[PDB]
Amino acid sequence: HRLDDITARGVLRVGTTGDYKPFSSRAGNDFVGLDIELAADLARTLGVPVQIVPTSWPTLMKDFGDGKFDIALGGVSITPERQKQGLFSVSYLRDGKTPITRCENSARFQTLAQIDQPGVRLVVNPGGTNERFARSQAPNAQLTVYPDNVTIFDQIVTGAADLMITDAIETRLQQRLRPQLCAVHPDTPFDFAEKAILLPRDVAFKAVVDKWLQQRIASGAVQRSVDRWLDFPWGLEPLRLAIDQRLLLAQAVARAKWNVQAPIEDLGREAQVIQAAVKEGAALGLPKVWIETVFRAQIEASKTVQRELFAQWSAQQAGKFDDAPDLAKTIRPELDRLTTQLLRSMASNQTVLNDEARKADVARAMRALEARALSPQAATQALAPF
Ligand SMILES: O=C(O)[C@@H]1C[C@]2(C(=O)O)C=C[C@@H](O)[C@@H](C2)O1
Ligand SMILES: O=C(O)C(=O)Cc1ccccc1
Repeated sequence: HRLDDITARGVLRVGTTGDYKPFSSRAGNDFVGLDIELAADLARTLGVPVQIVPTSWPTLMKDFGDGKFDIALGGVSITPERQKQGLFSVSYLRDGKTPITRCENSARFQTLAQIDQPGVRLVVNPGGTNERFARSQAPNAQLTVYPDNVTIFDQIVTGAADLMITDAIETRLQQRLRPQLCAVHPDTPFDFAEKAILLPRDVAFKAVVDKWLQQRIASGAVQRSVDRWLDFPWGLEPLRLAIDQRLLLAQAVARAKWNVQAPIEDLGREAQVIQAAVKEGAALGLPKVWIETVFRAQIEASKTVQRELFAQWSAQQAGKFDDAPDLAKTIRPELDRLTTQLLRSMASNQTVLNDEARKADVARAMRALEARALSPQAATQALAPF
C-alpha cells in the first residue's frame, strides 16, 4: 504494498463522513477536526499531500472496498464488521458510552435501570457501537436511528427524543454547543469504545502507521490535539454559512440588475439595511459599532461580486437572463432572513468573537467560503471584520 501505491500515486486518500465534530466536520469544501489533522500529519510523514474523500456511513465500507480511499477515519470505532474488511491502527482514543439529556432530565437518566424502560425515547446513530449498545443494554426502550448528527441533537433539545447514549467526548462538546443539554457522568461511563484508523489488509503498512501514531500518543500530541479540537469554536458554523449564502445570493442580485439596467451601488437601500441591522442587533445586545462594521463589509463584498459579474457580462456582450429572480420581491426577503441569521449567530458567538487570542481558530472556522471560488476579493472583504 500500500505504501508503494501511495508513493506512486503521490497522495494519501482518506475517507471520512465529515459530520462528527470534533473528529471530522465539513465546512464548505473544507474539512477540519482532530482526525483531519491526524490525516494531514500522517501524509506529511509519508511525503505526500493528503486528499480528504467524503463518504457516508452506508457506503463507508463499500467505498473502502471500491478503492475510493486508502484509509478511513472520523471518530471511527473498532467494530467486528469493520475488522472483517480491513485492519485497524492502534487506538488513539478510548472513550466512554454515556448519556446526554436535557439538563433538567439529568437525574432521570443516570442509571441503566432508569434508561431501559418502556417509556424512554432513545435515539442513536446507525451501524456502530452506539446502536449495538442501545439494542443490547436498553432493549425495553423505544429506539430510533438517524444518519444525521444535527437531527439527533435537535430532537433531544426540542423534546422529540429523550436522550442519546454516545461517546463521552461528543456529550462534552454537545453540552457546550447546545446549552439546554448536559452530559451525564462522562468520566464514569457504562462501557468504553476505541477510536482508530481503518487501514487496508497490509501488515507492513499497519506497522508504519502504528509507529507514527504511538510516537504522537507518547509525546502528548494526540492529547493536545483532542483538547484544542474540543475547545474549537464550532458554534461559528451558522455565522460562516450566513455570510457565505448572503454573498452567493449577490449572483442573483446581479442578474436581476443587469436586466433592468440598475446601478450596482444604491447607498439608499444600504442605509435601510444598516439601520434595520443595527436595530435588530441592538435588541440582541450587540454593540452598534460591531454591527455597522460587519454589515458595511457584507454590502461591499456583495458589490464586489456584482461588479465582477457585470465586468464579465460587459466583455462577453451578454444579453438578458431568463434565470433571473425578482429582486425586490424574492431576493431581498432572503437577504433579510440571512441578515437575521448573521446577527443571531454573532450574538451566540460574542465571547469568541471578542477574544483576540482566538483569531487563528476563528480564521480556520470561517475562511472556507464557497463564495471565494466566485470572488476571492469579495470573500476577503466579507471576512475582514472578523
Ligand atoms: O441593491 C441591492 O439589493 C444589492 C444588495 C446590497 C446588500 O447586500 O444588502 C444593498 C444595496 C446595494 O448597494 C448592493 C448591496 O446590491
Ligand atoms: O462509531 C460508532 O460506533 C459510533 O456509534 C460513534 C458515533 C457517535 C456520534 C456520531 C457518529 C458516530
